[PDB]
Amino acid sequence: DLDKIMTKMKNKSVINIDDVDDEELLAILYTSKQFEKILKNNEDSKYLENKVFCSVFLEPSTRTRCSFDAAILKLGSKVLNITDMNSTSFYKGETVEDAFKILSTYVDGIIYRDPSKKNVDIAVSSSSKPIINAGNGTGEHPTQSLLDFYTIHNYFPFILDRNINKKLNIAFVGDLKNGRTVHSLSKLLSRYNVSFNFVSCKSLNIPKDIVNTITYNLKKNNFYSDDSIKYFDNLEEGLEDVHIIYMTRINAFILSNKTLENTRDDTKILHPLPRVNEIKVEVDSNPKSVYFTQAENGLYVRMALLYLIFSSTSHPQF
Amino acid sequence: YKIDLDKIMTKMKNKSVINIDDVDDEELLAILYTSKQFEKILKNNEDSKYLENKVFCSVFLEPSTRTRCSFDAAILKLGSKVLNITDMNSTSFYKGETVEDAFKILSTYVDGIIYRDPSKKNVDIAVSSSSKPIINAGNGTGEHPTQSLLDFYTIHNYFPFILDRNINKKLNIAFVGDLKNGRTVHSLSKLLSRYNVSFNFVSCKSLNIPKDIVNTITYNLKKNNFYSDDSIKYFDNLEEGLEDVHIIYMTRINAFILSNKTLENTRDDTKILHPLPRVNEIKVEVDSNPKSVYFTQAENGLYVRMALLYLIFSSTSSAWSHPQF
Amino acid sequence: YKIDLDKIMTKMKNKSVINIDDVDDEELLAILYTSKQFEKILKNNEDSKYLENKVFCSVFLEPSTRTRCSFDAAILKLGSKVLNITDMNSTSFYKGETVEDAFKILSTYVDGIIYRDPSKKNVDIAVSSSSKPIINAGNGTGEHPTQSLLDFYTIHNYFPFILDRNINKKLNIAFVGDLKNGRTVHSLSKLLSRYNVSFNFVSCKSLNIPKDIVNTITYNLKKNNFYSDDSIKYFDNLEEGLEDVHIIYMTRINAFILSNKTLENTRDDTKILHPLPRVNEIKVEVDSNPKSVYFTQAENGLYVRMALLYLIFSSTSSAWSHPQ
Repeated sequence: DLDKIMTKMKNKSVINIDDVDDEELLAILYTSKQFEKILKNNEDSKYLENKVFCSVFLEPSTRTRCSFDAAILKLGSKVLNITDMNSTSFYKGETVEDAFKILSTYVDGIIYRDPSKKNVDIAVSSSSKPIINAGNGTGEHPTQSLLDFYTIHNYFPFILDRNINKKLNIAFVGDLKNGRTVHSLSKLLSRYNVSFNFVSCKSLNIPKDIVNTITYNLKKNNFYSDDSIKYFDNLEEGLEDVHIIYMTRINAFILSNKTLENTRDDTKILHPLPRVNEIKVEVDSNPKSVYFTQAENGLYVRMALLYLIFSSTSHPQF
Repeated sequence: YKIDLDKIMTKMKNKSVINIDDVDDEELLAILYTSKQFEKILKNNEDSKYLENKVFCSVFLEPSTRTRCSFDAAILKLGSKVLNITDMNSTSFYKGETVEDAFKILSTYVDGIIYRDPSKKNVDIAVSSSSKPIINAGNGTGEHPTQSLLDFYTIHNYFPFILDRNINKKLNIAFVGDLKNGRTVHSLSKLLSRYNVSFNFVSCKSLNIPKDIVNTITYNLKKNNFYSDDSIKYFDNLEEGLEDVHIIYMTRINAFILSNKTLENTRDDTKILHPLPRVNEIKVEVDSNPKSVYFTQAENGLYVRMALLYLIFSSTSSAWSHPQF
Repeated sequence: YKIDLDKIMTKMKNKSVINIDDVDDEELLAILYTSKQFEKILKNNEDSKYLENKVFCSVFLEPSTRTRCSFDAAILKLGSKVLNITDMNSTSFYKGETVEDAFKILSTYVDGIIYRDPSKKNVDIAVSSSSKPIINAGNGTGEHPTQSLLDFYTIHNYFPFILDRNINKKLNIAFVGDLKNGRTVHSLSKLLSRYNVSFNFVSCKSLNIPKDIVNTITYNLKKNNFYSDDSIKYFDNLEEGLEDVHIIYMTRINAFILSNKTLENTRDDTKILHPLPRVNEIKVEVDSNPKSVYFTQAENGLYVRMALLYLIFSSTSSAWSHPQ
């Protein structure tokens, strides 16, 4: 019931993946799929006109910012940008709370990216208007996990089912300590019937509190066992029986066509981007690679999220 | 409300607005009326699109994010479009090119230009060269007309009688802080002194109101028969300067820190304004005090700027197409 | 006017435009015809919204405010929308990322891309990686096709006969100043030489027109039987170089300063162009002279850019939807 879920999400701020529940997630997924079909069929995408947004980016993060802008513009709304400023140049001497108390009166909603975790929370408290977090220093990046989850769900729809007999097996590879995109998505995936392969060198292992959160979430739905979380030193073992391979930003963990020969046929490769050397260019020709479709999906998911949160009204329907 | 919005619009059509003196009595009434409409329309979540199909250029040659965001929002809420030139200082833009060339050209691409530049010289050269209207969004000589318009609009919301020029209804305003450098005070004083208004200048001796501003105020009060010896008063401290004042206006920059304690012996109806940002001048405790209106003041800039753009740049006025609640 | 705007549009649909050589005879007539419609529409304060619902990315990896503003204005006047990546140099954008990844991705969010980058390499890599059309707004090798298009459009307003390829109606143009580094001259020469044109290159010895440009002009003039020994002429000074020229084109940078005195012995009909900005290559007194058109030239960029975007990105047709 897309009406009901909208009434609940209307004017919601979205800071953290935990701010999205089961229903909200289904809504976001459903809506994202509609925007996807609409856009790929070159149909009218203007489901959210007459809104004016402010996009505040206090660190260089061009892709996420371009992607939200595009999402706003394709919806038919408008955006004012604060860009290419760091956290002190904006807030010349002014309090965060003043800056957002005021700014919030000029626009319908605010997209905020700031390395300071503190500032986003203060923003949420001061702002009379909804805020979407586009990334902060504690590694909260909800739209990134939403688009990651969306991508996985396109290939492995059964992840929604919470069916004891349909388990998804994911390998997370690389810098698991600093890869906050892993932490976020893990948190979301562990709400479902999922098994985790953490492939990493010892100093870049998944943090304990993330393992606890996963264990907690898997226990809550009766999907935790001794085989739920597994830890690997190398690719050949870690990649074994995994539906999804997720590579992190940063060696020993370089993805090639050779290292992919002993994966499942159905396995799909994701990477939040940009890649450097983590994935060899040869792999872009391999139909297992979906990281460019993954990046593309961020548009549909962000359109979806803005639509559900800010419509004051008609829903997208193919 | 009182007046012929069509006629005033024919007069304002394609007006540049550089200085508060560019706005007359009628124009002001128009701006006030229209600002009010945009306020109600926006607060009732109604369609704000009274000025579509316009393309603007916004040229900001100093960091002034709040004013720049507020004009952008105003343009976008009106349903028009904007190109930005931003985060550049005066020499990087005008790499070697003359100001007159830059604007002669820029002016052929767009319907109107919003210009902020520390150089007072440049804004004037812009006005001469541009084939298109220019709204000054602030320059070095302290001309900032939309700031005084929004200030006045705010005051008028609490004290509508200021418009009357009634010998018995006098508004008493205290301007507090750096009166020398506070160009927002100079501008707004110039506007206020067109009406029945009395001025308390609260300052330390080296940051006093300048003489030529006192002369302008005196000149404007005399012209409407509202000047007396009690019209302008000068204070050393808050307790005296705040005494019987409808409005307290705090300046950007100590001894003049506003607190709940210092506000106990003001009038009940007094309203507090500050152009912003504050740094210390007002204690955060004051935000809870219903006398504080500095956040509503900042908010009002949207409605006033929407108003000003609407009146200046509408090409397809008829009496029925105007905003009306 | 003369030609099938529908057909030319089907051909130009989703065309990238990197170089003046990417525009052919028909494409050119189309652009000229459409540019003229946008000119009349805009000057009569009519509805200019011939291309709504598009979203563009404008990527400018060097300061070039006037071109960038002119494209933005063109997009916005058309009724479309634009996201800007601006005031960044080539390495800050592409933090470490490959050009091909950046454009592969970016290209999935928007309908088209306007790209300015001092690196010639990057614009080509962009074109290969992008799933979407790209208009080059200027690069290091001096490819700037919308600048030549607007230059040519300006010339054609005063001297329409350049389109004709008529053996008896030859246009005589003087190019003046830094011919070595003035890439705008190189591009425009290349275009002009497709027609019945004669060239006066006015320059000091170290800033002469490059040989490979002279060869291209020669080659193009020969192909249409317009090459003779009088086709390309080289001058030391203004008085000789300005003699019987319909167009004077001044370049950015002395001995070659344009004044009302130096303009006395030109033709009555001669028109003065400059890509801009000037910095006293042209005395301000000349702005009052009706021979000066460099401000109209700059103005024309809006109409030409609106024209180019319209022809490339409108999907699709239609007989009744065209500007007229």
